[PDB]
Amino acid sequence: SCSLNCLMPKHIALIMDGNRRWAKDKGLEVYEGHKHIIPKLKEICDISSKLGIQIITAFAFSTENWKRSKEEVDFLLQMFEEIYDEFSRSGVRVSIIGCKSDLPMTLQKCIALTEETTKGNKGLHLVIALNYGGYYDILQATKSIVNKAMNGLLDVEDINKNLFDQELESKCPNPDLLIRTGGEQRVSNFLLWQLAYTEFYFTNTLFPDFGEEDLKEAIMNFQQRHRRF
Amino acid sequence: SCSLNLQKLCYELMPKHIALIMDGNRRWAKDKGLEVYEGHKHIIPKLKEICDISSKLGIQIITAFAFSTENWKRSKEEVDFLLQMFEEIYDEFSRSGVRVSIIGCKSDLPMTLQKCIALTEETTKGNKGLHLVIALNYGGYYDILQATKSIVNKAMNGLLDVEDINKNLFDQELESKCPNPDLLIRTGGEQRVSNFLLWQLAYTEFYFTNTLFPDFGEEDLKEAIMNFQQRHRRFGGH
Ligand SMILES: C=C(C)CCOP(=O)(O)OP(=O)(O)O
Ligand SMILES: CC(C)=CCSP(=O)(O)OP(=O)(O)O
Ligand SMILES: [Mg+2]
Ligand SMILES: [Mg+2]
Repeated sequence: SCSLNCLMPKHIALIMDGNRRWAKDKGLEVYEGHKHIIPKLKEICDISSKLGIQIITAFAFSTENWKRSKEEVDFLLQMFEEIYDEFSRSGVRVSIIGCKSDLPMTLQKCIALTEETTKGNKGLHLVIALNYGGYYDILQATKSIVNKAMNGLLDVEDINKNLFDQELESKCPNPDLLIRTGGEQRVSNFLLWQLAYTEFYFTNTLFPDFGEEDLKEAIMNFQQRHRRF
Repeated sequence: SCSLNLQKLCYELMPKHIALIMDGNRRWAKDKGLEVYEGHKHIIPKLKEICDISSKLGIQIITAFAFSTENWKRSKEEVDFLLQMFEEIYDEFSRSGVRVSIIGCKSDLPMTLQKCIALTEETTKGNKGLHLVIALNYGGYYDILQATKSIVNKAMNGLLDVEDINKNLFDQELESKCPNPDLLIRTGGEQRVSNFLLWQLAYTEFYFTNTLFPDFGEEDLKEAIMNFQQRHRRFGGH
């Protein structure tokens, strides 16, 4: 029984793609590219904070990236501990979404500490999606709703867009604009439910080259789209 | 509790499944100086032509976005024009070798539209050719929510456990099922998905064109397919 008849973007979703190709093209080891991820992201938060943007959700590690080599996966998961150094004494408030229990317990602790030391910052809110996927987010929300029903807390007739939204890890307000660096035109199992009405902007610029002028261009393209539609 | 480390993706030089957002009909009629709904009167024939072109190329499924949850907010004279025009699906396809199904909330439509849809499905259910799925009163939120309700009702009746809830279970309860679209084509200039497929597009390749849908023909479709053929799909690995 169905029946069908949340100028400057508030929330930006960021897919931080193209770091290996950047390094290989410069004659560098692949890992040199990955070392630019956290510092560039910090730089983008400072630029965005000054433009009036309020939320950034950034894709750092997907649930499919476990298919890469053991060497590359081990390097990346060790490298993400620098989140604490780069952000713990900044003006940014930091959260992580994703399945934290699959990560090394040392990373779990840096994450827990980064969230703790920055929780009171009133500026920009940076959400880092680490071991995250849209399938995972929808499935964990479904399991939560199933447990509430089995405990007598809701009826099937109470399941609606609002209820489901409150069980997801990324909630309303959803991204107004998605920026994906690195040339590819696909969402790669990022924020599936949350991107239903988001504007998609794809640039060929590789993530370690994405700078203030490139961000400004994406925002101008976004403002042009709204005069039109 | 969660665990995503150890190991299920429904994707394939030729896309097996193409999703299609048909946009730009009213702008088309204005430039051509015709009545506001004449662009809409081209949807179904153009759709039949696209199925014919695609079937020759080797494409197996087309899912076409005909009427969203948000199109209920268009003017009620424009809503009636469309829903009565969709009744022409029967003349166009019941002849063909095309198999036709409709996804979406069918119980909210005119009973005349409900019977016409049932009759088209039954008549073509045996056809062996390309599978055309028409999303009518559909949306991505709707599909995920109705799948969730069906999973809750099973858990409440002891037919499954919370630990059985995984991507393949969810896949089997959604109205748009595996295999998912390899390529999405959106005509009409916009670069977004507007609550069409959500779950199904996780690794779909996107192709956006400014061409308005009534101008979208054989050469444009082959342009979209050649563009898709140049892409490199990595699915998170290397
Ligand atoms: C954390 C991120 C940015 C995941 C998406 O990038 P990928 O490189 O894994 O996406 P594909 O090109 O394989 O689809
Ligand atoms: C998946 C992560 C950690 C970053 C996205 S960039 P990458 O490693 O996928 O590099 P390429 O896209 O292969 O150039
Ligand atoms: Mg990549
Ligand atoms: Mg339109």
